[PDB]
Formats: sequence, structure tokens, C-alpha cells
Amino acid sequence: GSSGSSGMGEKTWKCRECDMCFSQASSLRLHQNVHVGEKPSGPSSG
Ligand SMILES: [Zn+2]
Repeated sequence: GSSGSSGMGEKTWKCRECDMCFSQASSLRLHQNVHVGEKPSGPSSG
């Protein structure tokens, strides 16, 4: 039985680059901004 969430869902809104968990999905939406300028983690490097 390959099933997923049988019971309650899950509130986990992690970022993309930094992959930071944000209890609130909205808060993250705005946070993502931080990744728009300096060391945005776009071009492969480091
Ligand atoms: Zn982030």
C-alpha cells in the first residue's frame, strides 16, 4: 500500500535555496526576497 498522508496534512513551508522552514507560508513568500540581490545563491559557486 503506497499511500501518502492518510491522516492530518502538514504545515511545512521551507525555502528553495536556504530551505528554511517557515511555520507560515506567507512569511516565506516574502522572505524568498532575500534571495534577490547579493549572494542570492543563483550562479553555481562556493
Ligand atoms: Zn530562503
